[PDB]
Amino acid sequence: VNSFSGYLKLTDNVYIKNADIVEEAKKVKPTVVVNAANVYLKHGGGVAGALNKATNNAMQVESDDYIATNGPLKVGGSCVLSGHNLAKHCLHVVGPNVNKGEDIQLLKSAYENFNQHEVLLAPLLSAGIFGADPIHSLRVCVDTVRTNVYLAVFDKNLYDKLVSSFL
Ligand SMILES: O=C(O)C(c1ccccc1)c1ccccc1
Repeated sequence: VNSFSGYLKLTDNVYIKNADIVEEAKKVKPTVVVNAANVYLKHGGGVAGALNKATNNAMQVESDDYIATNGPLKVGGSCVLSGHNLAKHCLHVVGPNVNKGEDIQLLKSAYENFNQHEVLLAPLLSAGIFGADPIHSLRVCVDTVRTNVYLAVFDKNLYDKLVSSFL
């Protein structure tokens, strides 16, 4: 049993809810929250800017030190950093950004990072300002992630479309 409430069950391991990932993290304090990161860990907009704002910029300060030491992530890659006030850990995952021309085949590699964690609160990778089709992102998630993933979909209209169209 876990703390996640109000989710629709899609498969054995994937759950979905219309919720603001920030407000959900604040309520649950999950072991792992996933950030929709870029390779520079520059949290300016979308899930990254919102999560980072909720940490009072502490996520960005930690991230800048990580990049200064290690250099940029790979598209499809990840790193584990603090969850600050939102979670124990933040798994920063880089999905391909279609609005930068990145290979959508890298979305499966991105979701494979989730398999290193038994339970996660996450957004749909490469959705929103990353430009991918969220229906596609949900299909790759279901077909790739084997651990227990709780997906937060901010947009109520998109959420209802994801549920209604789910095979
Ligand atoms: O739902 C998400 O995953 C994102 C998103 C995507 C598309 C439209 C609105 C919001 C998101 C961005 C910022 C904060 C929370 C959620």
